[PDB]
Amino acid sequence: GAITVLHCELTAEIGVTDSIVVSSELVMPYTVGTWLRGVADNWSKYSWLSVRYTYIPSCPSSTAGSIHMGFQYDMADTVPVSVNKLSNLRGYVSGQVWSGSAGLCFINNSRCSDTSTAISTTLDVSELGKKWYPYKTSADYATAVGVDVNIATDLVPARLVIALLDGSSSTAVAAGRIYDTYTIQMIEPTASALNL
Amino acid sequence: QAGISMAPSAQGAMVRIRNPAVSSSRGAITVLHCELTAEIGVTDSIVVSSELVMPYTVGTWLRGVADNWSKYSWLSVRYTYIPSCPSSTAGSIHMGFQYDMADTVPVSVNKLSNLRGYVSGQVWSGSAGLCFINNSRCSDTSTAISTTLDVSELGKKWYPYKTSADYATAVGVDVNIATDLVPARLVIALLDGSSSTAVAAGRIYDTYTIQMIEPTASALNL
Amino acid sequence: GAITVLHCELTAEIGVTDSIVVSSELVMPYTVGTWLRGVADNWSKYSWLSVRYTYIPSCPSSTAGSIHMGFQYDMADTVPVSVNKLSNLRGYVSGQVWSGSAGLCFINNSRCSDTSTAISTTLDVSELGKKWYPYKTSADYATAVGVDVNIATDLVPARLVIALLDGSSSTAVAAGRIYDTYTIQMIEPTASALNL
Amino acid sequence: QAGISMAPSAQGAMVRIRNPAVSSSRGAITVLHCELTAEIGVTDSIVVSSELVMPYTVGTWLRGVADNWSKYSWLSVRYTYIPSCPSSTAGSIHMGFQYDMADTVPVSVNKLSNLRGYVSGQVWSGSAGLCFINNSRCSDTSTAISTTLDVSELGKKWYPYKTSADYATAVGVDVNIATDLVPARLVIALLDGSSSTAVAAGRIYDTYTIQMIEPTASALNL
Ligand SMILES: [Ca+2]
Ligand SMILES: [Ca+2]
Ligand SMILES: [Ca+2]
Ligand SMILES: [Ca+2]
Ligand SMILES: [Ca+2]
Ligand SMILES: [Ca+2]
Repeated sequence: GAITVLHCELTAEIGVTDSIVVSSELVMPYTVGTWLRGVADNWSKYSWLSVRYTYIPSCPSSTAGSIHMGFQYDMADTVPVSVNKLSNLRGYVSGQVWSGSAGLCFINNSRCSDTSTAISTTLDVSELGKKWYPYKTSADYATAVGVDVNIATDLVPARLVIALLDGSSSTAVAAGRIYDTYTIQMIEPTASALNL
Repeated sequence: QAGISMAPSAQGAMVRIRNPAVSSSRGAITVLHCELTAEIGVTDSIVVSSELVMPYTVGTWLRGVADNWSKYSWLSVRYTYIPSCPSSTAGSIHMGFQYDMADTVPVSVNKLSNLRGYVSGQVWSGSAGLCFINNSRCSDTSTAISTTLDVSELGKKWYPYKTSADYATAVGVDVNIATDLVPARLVIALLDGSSSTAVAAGRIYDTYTIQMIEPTASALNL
Repeated sequence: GAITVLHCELTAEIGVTDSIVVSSELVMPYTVGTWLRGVADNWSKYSWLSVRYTYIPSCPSSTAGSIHMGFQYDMADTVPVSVNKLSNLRGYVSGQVWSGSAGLCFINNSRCSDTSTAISTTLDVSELGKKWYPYKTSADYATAVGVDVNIATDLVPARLVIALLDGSSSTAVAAGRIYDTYTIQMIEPTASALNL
Repeated sequence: QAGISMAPSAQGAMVRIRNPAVSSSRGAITVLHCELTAEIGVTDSIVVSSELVMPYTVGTWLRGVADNWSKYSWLSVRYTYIPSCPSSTAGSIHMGFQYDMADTVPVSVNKLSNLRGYVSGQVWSGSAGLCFINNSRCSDTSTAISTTLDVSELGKKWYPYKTSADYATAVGVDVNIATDLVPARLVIALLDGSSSTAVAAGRIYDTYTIQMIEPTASALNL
């Protein structure tokens, strides 16, 4: 009954400016990437076997700026407001917007050489609070969270906080992209139209 | 000697709490400690009280330490009653656990007696449970008024660190939102006393071992 | 130049009521007890080699109530408001107002048998923040502390917080006494009249 | 090869902070950790900045953990600069320590150069200090812009945990009241830049080992 998918897809496009810009992505099928969003909808519940976010650069070596990533686990906790608080989170990694190429091996599965320079981080699936979560659409999530954020705890495993700053322009400059590489188990099918 | 007992005039128990034991394994950090948790007084009518078993409310020290981590798991939680009155004092204490915050709090020792971890005892006894708090070698704990959480049968393993404030708000929307945040609550009942006015009986100490994971600046933790 | 005194004297008389009453004593010569207060004044500075507070009972076995003691080290920190907070402090010990007799051996130096029942606690002289403190009169201390409590840090090593409650009367009932047993080193003499 | 150097277009350093190490010995509890401490930017004119080296201000995590203990002692404190700009960026960074809060903050790299622990470096270099933060095995740290506190020469061993608020008030009465509360302050100067407007240069990470003693409920700690 468990049907397993392994895949790496574009999860977010990154631009860097001269000011801190904190953003976050829920670590659930619907938000992880559009491809998964579409396939996972045909199933009622899932379990993350492995989730790794890897940043791959697209800018010139002359591009100033740094990216910082880390995880949060209680949606009710406040999202880091400074890059300082961010550095306290689990899974913190911080790189420079033009580096990270060695991480490419995580995206195309070829054998990785030295990945100490890859700006990549992974989710601690075993310390998550439950193994089988329900597939949620961001819309429905939003509504729930609107009543009380604590309703999110039963619905989503974690949140990926990203921070970009130290750039040189007041206007966004294309830095790179964050790709997500996951192994997921999907169970109990459903027509997607009913999945909220 | 078998079958004989002598009621003392008063029991004595010298509580001496040792330094908290903290240590980080790989991923998980573990704390072990004891804290005075509640004060107790009896009356002639029954009075039921409850205490949520979550870091924030279990103890004043724990509250501030646990806040630096995102989630936790109880390895062990024990409540022990230590008396502070003479054997001439009337009254009895009763404890037990409830696990669905929406359930009604017991209104009688009869209902109470059916709960998990139920224990009763004269308001003037229980010094035998001292070894649990003091950390000494336990002798005959046969007459101790102490109970413990059935951690393996709890709803889930990892719970999020919550502040009473945020919890209180959640629960205000619907009490069932609590199920996802707190594992259980200790219920305490006292009756069989002689004054219509409360008479100090004793106090309850909490001894726990908790596992904490995934760090976060405290200020962000709600 | 170091002149050493060892002595045990009455430091405080204790009464118990049906409500919590928190009090505190600065762990300095002047407040530790009147005898020491008077002799230590003839010296400019001192160092605590050992300080132990022991409660000895004077009431009937039928006396309800408990005493709780513990130490604080930054005079600026708030004094415990509940017996709960008090139980978090270093050196916490809590006994029942009629017990503690075994502690008598600390007061008259006779060989102690089993002191596990003595309501006694000691000061961690080695973790104090300095070894030689100046002799201060409570008056002068008060003034300093009035400008800013932080001025106390340079003047006093610690504070003994005491809490009495669980009694049976709204009116104080004589429970016992706290005696202090110390070894102190006094240096650099002075006429006492000048010592503030 | 001896005597030859090649300036890169840009240096890269992948920071990855590991789990805090906490453990209780007998009396003392020890923490070891790294936290991002400050953000850096250069201008064409000199700009001096300072950071007190006390738990509250050293790091956002430390701040909340250390608060559960009454006093502390620094076993080690190191500040390491990691760049985030290209080798074409103009600017230099300078660090050093001051120990009497009443002293005037330096107003020039000349005065600054005389301080204890002085270090200078191009605003675009310093990746060699990464091993200090990442905890890797250090290779040639010859070109790292990192400095450390001379803990043995500090004023006293055990300092009280203080909140910036209470500290700020004390210091407001007289700055000399600080001497009794804080061991030293890091001074940071940046100049030699090219814009009148700040240009992001890099950031500073703090790596420390602290000993904490005599527990207290956090709420009481000021
Ligand atoms: Ca659940
Ligand atoms: Ca669904
Ligand atoms: Ca939380
Ligand atoms: Ca001093
Ligand atoms: Ca004097
Ligand atoms: Ca303090």
